[PDB]
Amino acid sequence: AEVRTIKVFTTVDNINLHTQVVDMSMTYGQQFGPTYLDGADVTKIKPHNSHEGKTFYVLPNDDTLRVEAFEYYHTTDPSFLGRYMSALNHTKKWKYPQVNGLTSIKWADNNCYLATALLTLQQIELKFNPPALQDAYYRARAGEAANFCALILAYCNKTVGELGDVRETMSYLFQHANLDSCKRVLNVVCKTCGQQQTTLKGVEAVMYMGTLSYEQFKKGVQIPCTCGKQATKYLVQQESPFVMMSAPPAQYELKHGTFTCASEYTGNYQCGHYKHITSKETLYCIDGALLTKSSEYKGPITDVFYKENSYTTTI
Ligand SMILES: COc1cc(C(=O)Nc2ccc(S(=O)(=O)N3CCCC3)cc2)cc(C2CCN(C)CC2)c1
Ligand SMILES: COc1cc(C(=O)Nc2ccc(S(=O)(=O)N3CCCC3)cc2)cc(C2CCN(C)CC2)c1
Ligand SMILES: COc1cc(C(=O)Nc2ccc(S(=O)(=O)N3CCCC3)cc2)cc(C2CCN(C)CC2)c1
Ligand SMILES: [Cl-]
Ligand SMILES: [Cl-]
Ligand code: NA
Ligand SMILES: [Zn+2]
Repeated sequence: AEVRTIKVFTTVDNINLHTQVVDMSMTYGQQFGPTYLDGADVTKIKPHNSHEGKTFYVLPNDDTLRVEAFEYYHTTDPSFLGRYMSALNHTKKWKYPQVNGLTSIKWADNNCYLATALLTLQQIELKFNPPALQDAYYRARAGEAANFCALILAYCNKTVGELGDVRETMSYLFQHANLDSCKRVLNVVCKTCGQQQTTLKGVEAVMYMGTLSYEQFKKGVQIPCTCGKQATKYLVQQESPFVMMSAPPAQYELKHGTFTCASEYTGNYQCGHYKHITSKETLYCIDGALLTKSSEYKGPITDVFYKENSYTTTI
């Protein structure tokens, strides 16, 4: 005939908390659809006295929740919260040790790519546009990176345990970063075809694929031209607080004081292991929870990050 109730809050953003009177004879699922209590799926659980006043995540299935989700995450996909909460149930059980002053991740579920990306973000000037990434990145820097890692996986449409790529991950994250004032001018000189200047803005201005060396990029890299000859491409001008230089993994020497940090990738095309190298008073190799130092480093490098502000060529 009737039922005892308690009050809970529902949310999509953990900023707007919506009061609900819940029926203790029904599951959360029967009342809200998919329901989460800090990452755990409580869809098939009934309300208990200890739930009173707690905050539960639900999917944005009305105009109020869609707008709160859009404003906080910058996403229009209602399955986003599903992917976030699913990932969060795993990432909350990972460990985030401080290693050489940075939040790292102890190895689990092929998360070596996320560890190296997390370590990279803490050493380059990058501000996120979605309030969700601002809030979770701040917590990650203080050593609580579970929410941040879960958000990265949701934004990249990757599940816990999927193999990942640092370059691919940084590329998705950069789309959600404020890079509008980033600018790159390239010149391409071909003996036959002549000169062509190109101006790039945003992500295209901070990422390059084909050489690991910022110095080589400034001096000139050879690339095929449509005449069938090789042309030379060189960086004329750079306005950005960092650049990311990427290439297929190859044996490469990293020299102390000449870069910020780098990603090493050992193994093969379809599986392998990432490590992070950082240039401090010496070269530190961070491998999840593990730390080794050396004055020199040679290894298979895929990505090198360099600090920048303003560069103009003298060529
Ligand atoms: C009582 O039954 C409901 C069901 C759902 C639902 O979204 N179901 C649903 C299942 C699987 C999936 S899923 O498999 O696609 N996946 C996406 C992420 C997590 C699960 C998505 C949605 C939602 C409601 C609420 C609708 C709004 N009012 C105000 C409150 C009730 C009631
Ligand atoms: C609480 O204040 C509101 C916020 C938004 C919103 O969509 N905000 C919002 C921000 C950034 C972004 S964004 O960063 O993802 N980006 C994508 C395209 C343009 C901006 C998207 C959405 C919408 C409303 C409603 C007020 C009354 N209703 C009937 C109409 C809308 C209220
Ligand atoms: C182990 O040997 C590797 C070789 C390559 C390669 O050349 N990939 C590759 C991608 C796009 C492009 S491209 O689309 O950007 N474009 C540029 C020139 C040709 C196509 C070019 C090359 C890539 C990998 C990665 C495989 C797994 N990830 C996690 C890390 C390393 C490993
Ligand atoms: Cl930020
Ligand atoms: Cl640097
Ligand atoms: Na940073
Ligand atoms: Zn040419």
